[PDB]
Amino acid sequence: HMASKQHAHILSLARSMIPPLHPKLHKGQAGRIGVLGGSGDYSGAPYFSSMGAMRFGADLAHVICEPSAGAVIKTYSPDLIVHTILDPQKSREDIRSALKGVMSRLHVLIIGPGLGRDDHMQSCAKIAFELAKDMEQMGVVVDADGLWLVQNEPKVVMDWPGVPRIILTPNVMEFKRLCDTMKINASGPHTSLCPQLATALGNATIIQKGPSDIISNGLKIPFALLSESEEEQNYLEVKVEGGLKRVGGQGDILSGSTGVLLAWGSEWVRGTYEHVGHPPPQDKAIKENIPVLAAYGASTFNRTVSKRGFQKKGRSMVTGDLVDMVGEVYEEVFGNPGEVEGRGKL
Amino acid sequence: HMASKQHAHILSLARSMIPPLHPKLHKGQAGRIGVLGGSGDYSGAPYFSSMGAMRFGADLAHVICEPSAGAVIKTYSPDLIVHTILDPQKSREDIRSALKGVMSRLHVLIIGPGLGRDDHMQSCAKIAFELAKDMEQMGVVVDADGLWLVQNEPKVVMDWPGVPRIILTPNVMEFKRLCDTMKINASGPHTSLCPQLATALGNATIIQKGPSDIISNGLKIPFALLSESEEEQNYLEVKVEGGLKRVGGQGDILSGSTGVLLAWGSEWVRGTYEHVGHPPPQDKAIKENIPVLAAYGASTFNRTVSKRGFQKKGRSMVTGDLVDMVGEVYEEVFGNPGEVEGRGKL
Ligand code: NA
Repeated sequence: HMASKQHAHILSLARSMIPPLHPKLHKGQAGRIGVLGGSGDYSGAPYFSSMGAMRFGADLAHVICEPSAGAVIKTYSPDLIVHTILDPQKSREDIRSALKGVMSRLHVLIIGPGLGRDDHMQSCAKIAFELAKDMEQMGVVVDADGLWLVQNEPKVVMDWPGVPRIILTPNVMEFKRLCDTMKINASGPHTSLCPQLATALGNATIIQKGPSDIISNGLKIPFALLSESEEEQNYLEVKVEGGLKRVGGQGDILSGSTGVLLAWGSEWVRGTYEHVGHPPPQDKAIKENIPVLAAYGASTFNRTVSKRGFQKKGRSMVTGDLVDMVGEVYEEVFGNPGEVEGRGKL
Repeated sequence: HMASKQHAHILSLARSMIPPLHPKLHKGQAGRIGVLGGSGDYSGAPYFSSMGAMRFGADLAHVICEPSAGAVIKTYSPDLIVHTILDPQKSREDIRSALKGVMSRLHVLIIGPGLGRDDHMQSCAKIAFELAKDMEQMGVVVDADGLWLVQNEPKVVMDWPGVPRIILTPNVMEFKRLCDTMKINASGPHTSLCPQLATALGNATIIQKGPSDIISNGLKIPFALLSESEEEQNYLEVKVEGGLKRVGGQGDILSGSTGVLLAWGSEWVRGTYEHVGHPPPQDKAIKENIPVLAAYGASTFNRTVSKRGFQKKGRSMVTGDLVDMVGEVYEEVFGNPGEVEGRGKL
């Protein structure tokens, strides 16, 4: 009853973030997304995240990776811009300098897909975190072994300037490790753990991936989003049915679409889309909660694309099948409803 | 008459091994499969086996190979996890250590596709055999030049701990060589050679590939499987019609699907699927004969996918065409019959 009303309401707020396809927009204004990862043999995950982002709607998707992984990733698609700049035969300052150059052309950096845990790549991600901190209009999505870095040095996300702009997407074990680091007692109420962790990490937005996804920034969900004399819940729960085939890169589809929605919503609040009929929202609660809306919309989208792929492929489904279906499922969840709602060609 | 009854019966037992697609299962529980091979120029076979396994239904398929072959294999699919750890510029203990790390995350290792006969790769396979022996819940499928190693050192399969968990898939010449090594007289009754060889190799399960496939572990096929006052046959014969176009990697499709069925059946007997409605079988004969059931189901499947590909492509068919058809033929042989039998979404 009220749960489907609330789900539809929050999804419509996420849809409000999406710029119209419009003659006055030029290349880049609908999102420049980067993926930092691709170490050694781990070249699938950064492809799934970056190509997922491109098929979802980024104008430009970049991969920032090691040379060996980058050579493979480039063969998967000429549309990806692959920067093989995380060369372990390069000085740390030379890597900082190259990373800063690429990052200065990004709206959002997804840290983690194929990152691994070795010292070189963990240092590269830490440099990326440090640079993104000081680029006040940069958003960050952190996944996979990017979250290994956060659990080892939580300060890399704590105390950032500008609007909040960080989304973490831990699986079950990554979530447990983050909770352990931040002294969050596992015996607490199940739906209170993610809000406590987000609070402990400075109100970053966290997608606690699970049978359902629990999404929180540790703050009550303001009246603009959550649906009496009681306080608004401090978490949202996505129970959208996904598919049953567990593909290895499902989480990279999530991070890529999360990054795009984060970029769109952040540019929206900044005013970039005002001249094409999408002015920023009046409500400051919406501005403060862009990462929650991006996370909620991406979680919803990710489950739906998993479901639609599974309906098509069944037991045989692999993550690569989902990449081909991102576009048609985007039209289902966001594009056609938004156009019919009068938001323009979404 | 009774032959089609028996074929249908044994296939239904193999279908009983397959876990349901189910919300309570998570990534990995429906099979982590590895392929050890890919030496020098021989990168097609390990792709066909690992991608065959993924399209058949493994959650995760890994390739363990040399760097040069691995670089090519990665370009074929971002969904394969390719470990380029069999570097001949690496110490033997460093290779043992890397192999153990990867193998500790596998249910089944398929040794042989693109392995070759050179000293380095034969040693890598022997290390893999030694490690798998001591990982009591690991299954092994041995094909192609993996069987060259067995004919040179048969003890690598003899006297293993745990449930039986080895399947050999020799072609005609590999079968003749194994028989020669184990002193099996070629003048014996044709259907007695495979049971004698399996017995000599410690009741490993052997798929004697041929016009028909003769499958044996050297033991009588227990009452749970084989269909009076006479003893149950000690071999099964798959006469399922295959296609007529001899593609180079047909045997890799077989080994990949064999590995998946072996993983499913082994986890099934272990109890992993009890909580989703597939408890282990009551009959200990079924538990002891998982490798025979996996071999029988895979042999059946392999012929059917060859037939269906040939119906579609005729003279032009190549192995790559079969990879694309694994999913639809799995639904034909296993998925839809099993669902209609009430086993859940298979
Ligand atoms: Na290619």
